[PDB]
Amino acid sequence: GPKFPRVKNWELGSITYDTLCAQSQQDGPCTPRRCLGSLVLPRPAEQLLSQARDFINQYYSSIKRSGSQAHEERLQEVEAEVASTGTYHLRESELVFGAKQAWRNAPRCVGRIQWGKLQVFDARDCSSAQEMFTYICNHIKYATNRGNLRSAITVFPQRAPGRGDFRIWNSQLVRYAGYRQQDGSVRGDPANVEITELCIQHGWTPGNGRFDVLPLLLQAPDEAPELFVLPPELVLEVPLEHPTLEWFAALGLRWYALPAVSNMLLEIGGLEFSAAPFSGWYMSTEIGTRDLCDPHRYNILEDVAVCMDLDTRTTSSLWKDKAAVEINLAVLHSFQLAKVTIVDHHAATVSFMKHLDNEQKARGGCPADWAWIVPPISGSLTPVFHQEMVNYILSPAFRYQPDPW
Amino acid sequence: KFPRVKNWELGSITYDTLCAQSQQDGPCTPRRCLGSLVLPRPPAEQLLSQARDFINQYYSSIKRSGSQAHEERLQEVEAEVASTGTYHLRESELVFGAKQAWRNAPRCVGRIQWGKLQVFDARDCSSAQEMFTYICNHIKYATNRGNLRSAITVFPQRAPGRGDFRIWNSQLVRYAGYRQQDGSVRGDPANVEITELCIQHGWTPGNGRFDVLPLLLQAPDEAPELFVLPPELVLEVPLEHPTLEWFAALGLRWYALPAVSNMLLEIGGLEFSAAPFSGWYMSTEIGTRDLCDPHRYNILEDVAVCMDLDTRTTSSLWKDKAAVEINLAVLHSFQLAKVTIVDHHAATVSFMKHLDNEQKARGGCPADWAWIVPPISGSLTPVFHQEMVNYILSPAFRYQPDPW
Ligand code: HEM
Ligand code: HEM
Ligand SMILES: Cc1cc(N)nc(CCc2cncc(CCc3cc(C)nc(N)c3)c2)c1
Ligand SMILES: Cc1cc(N)nc(CCc2cncc(CCc3cc(C)nc(N)c3)c2)c1
Ligand SMILES: C[C@H](O)[C@H](O)[C@H]1CNc2nc(N)[nH]c(=O)c2N1
Ligand SMILES: C[C@H](O)[C@H](O)[C@H]1CNc2nc(N)[nH]c(=O)c2N1
Ligand SMILES: [Zn+2]
Repeated sequence: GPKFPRVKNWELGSITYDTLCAQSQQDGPCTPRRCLGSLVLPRPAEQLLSQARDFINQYYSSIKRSGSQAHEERLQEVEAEVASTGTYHLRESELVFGAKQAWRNAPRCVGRIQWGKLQVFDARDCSSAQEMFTYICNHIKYATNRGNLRSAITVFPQRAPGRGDFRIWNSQLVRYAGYRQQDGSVRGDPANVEITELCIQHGWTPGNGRFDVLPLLLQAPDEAPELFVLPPELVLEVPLEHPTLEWFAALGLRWYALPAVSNMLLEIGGLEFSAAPFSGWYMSTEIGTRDLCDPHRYNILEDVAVCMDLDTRTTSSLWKDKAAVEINLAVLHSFQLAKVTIVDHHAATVSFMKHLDNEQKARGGCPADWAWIVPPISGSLTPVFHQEMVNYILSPAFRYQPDPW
Repeated sequence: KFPRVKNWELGSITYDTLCAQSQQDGPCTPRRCLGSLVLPRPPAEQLLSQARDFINQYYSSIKRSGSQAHEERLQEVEAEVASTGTYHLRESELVFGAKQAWRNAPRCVGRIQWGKLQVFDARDCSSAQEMFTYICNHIKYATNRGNLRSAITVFPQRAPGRGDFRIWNSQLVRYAGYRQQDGSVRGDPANVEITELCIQHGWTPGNGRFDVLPLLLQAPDEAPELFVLPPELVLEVPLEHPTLEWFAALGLRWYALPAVSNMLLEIGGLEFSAAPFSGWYMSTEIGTRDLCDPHRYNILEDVAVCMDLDTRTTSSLWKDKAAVEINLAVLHSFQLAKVTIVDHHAATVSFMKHLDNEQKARGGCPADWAWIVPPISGSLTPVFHQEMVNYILSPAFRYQPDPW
């Protein structure tokens, strides 16, 4: 009967309708002719104002003051600001709300049961690259909390008309260098070849390891980016070992504790925050499956399977599956032993199912990208595999933005 | 306009131009994507144009596009629709249509085999009885003593004046599921409803976890009839593990032949409501979904306990360990019984080759990422990293409502 997407869980036979998708003001890549849902990158005053009015309504709804004189006065204040300057500015509590709502709105994130618990650092007074460094360092210390990780975001000044952006050039606050070798191969993380190359061009003295922590390249408006080395005591790392396979420790593998995205745009009511790094804690499959096993990343699957003495000559020995499970167990075990927050793909997906149910009650649906929510190993072993999902763009949002170079 | 399609492992890019040939809307809109939904929510002129398009596709395929044989076949079809409201396919067109429907099937990872398909014309079938004989010959043929051969059997098309020929079973071979006094199911929990129907239409039911179901076959406007498949026609494979001796003692088994029998085959406007097809299993179907899904045989915990794993916490990854052993047991057992099977690494590698063949041949390949990517070890296969466009081309297989 309902004129909204029916959504089914094929494990439990249960049914919901997504009414929240009606709140979407922005088109994705799909059409009735063809589905483009698996694509990683989907291809003035009037416009800003309507987006602003909409965000302010969302704000006043959330504090249950919708229709009030405080609501109408804020609306009038927002338009009067746009009337004289072309832009406007958020109140502190509006920014806190917008930031949380952007995380809550992110279809690709499985960790959203935590959305209401986000420390928002307001860094809109920041006026130099040096100050950005200070702010970022404070973020890392706060977020890392000696292993007891805490979600946080730091928000730098918003994009301004005819004035350069605040930009963090790194895609993450903590990433390993990738050194292009004389024989075409790569030492370190092949994902990070360009940023490593760019850091060196900008005066970094590079190391020669597989796990060299990259420095930050930070850009303040209309200035060239400046280079900043993170003090090693600030960057918590976990040496990797396996609970039963004694040789795994001898591989000298390690990963950083803090996953912190530094290259996304945070959009709130039309306003664009080009520098706004955020951090959580890892799901173990991100490190153990993607980072360590992708053929275009550290690519350690064969090495590990050779040590495990598997038949790597034939696919049907399932050497890849076996090695990947051990690497994942080793990631989980090492983080546990070191007392660094981590969550396995089972607990995370179970917690995402709970989140789905909370959002069904609270908002009548939850935008979710199936291909990204299902983990890269043991897919159908998790409850999210059997759960249908509707994907749409709500604002506030994190958006991908082109590399600044 | 034309979507850019990228492989994120290799950095390679293609453009899908095939998608402009779609005549049938899918479930997505610019406002929201519904591509993860399993099942989302004719007058002369309209059949005539699907008919012409299909005949055009066929003469193009044999490089006689524009010949007199092509002209006269278009005239035949028009003449037949214009007087009867419908028409009939020549066997050769049927053969071409069946293969093309498989080619066009976005959820199928086995499409590298698309050109190699045995097609049995069963359109001269007039009774549940005759249906049974055809199904039995299909099975004998497809099974081929473990050396599996892809096959389809096509029963008489839908006609406006009457009910459909239908196979009630969703697959030709499936295991009974008996709902038990204490709320649990013996056998396959996915087959409870179809098992109950078989009993209501007079089957004496077994009581094991692996009792092969009888077929319920329906000729137009007649009650469905029951037929037991002769035990010797149903090749089954007992499951053992290469290294774990106690696995054999789980008493696990599975049948060789995956044969879909509830799907509708659409060719050139015509609809074939009963058109069962089969190939061979990819091991993750049995090892992961059939045995490990919690609403199926759900054996994960039993296996994990046999392996003496810590079941008390998710972080020991006991589910992932056991699943892999279960999948390995399936591959080993099929190889030992000399029954055709393919693992998900081999299958996805061959699907990648298929995408490249179709790019050159047709300028695209419709594909449903969520179905192509295996249910375990997704990103360890190359399809994970491949962007895919999904859309409906005809000829096509379609879902249809259960006949009851
Ligand atoms: C608390 C623990 C958290 C967990 C376990 C988690 C988990 C994940 C995972 C597994 C992904 C996909 C990663 C990939 O495959 O590359 C992801 C993506 C994402 N996460 Fe979360 N996250 C957490 C916290 C956060 C926070 C605090 C934010 C923002 C405030 C956030 C926002 C996002 C966004 C925007 C994406 C998509 C990014 C992109 O498309 O590149 N997450 N998250
Ligand atoms: C030759 C060996 C074949 C292999 C290894 C194979 C593999 C697969 C797999 C793994 C699936 C998804 C199954 C699931 O998750 O339920 C599938 C679906 C499908 N296959 Fe293939 N297949 C083969 C042959 C065929 C043939 C001969 C046809 C038709 C002539 C066909 C048509 C289809 C269709 C229409 C689907 C979608 C089924 C649905 O929506 O329920 N396949 N195949
Ligand atoms: C806060 C947070 C927590 C967590 N557990 N994981 C993440 C993911 C970080 C991450 C790491 N590596 C890669 C990506 C994807 C980057 C990315 C790349 C492209 C091309 N498009 C996008 N939309 C996104 C994200 C973030
Ligand atoms: C020809 C062929 C070869 C092969 N290896 N596997 C198959 C899979 C058969 C198969 C088994 N169990 C379940 C399904 C899906 C059934 C199914 C169920 C529903 C509700 N909607 C759908 N679209 C499909 C298909 C077919
Ligand atoms: C082509 C495909 O969309 C792409 O590889 C996606 C699939 N799902 C993913 N899911 C997550 N969480 N992270 C990813 O990087 C990807 N990659
Ligand atoms: C909800 C989700 O789309 C559904 O569980 C799909 C996911 N991918 C699948 N892929 C295959 N091959 N077979 C399936 O049954 C499913 N199930
Ligand atoms: Zn879509």
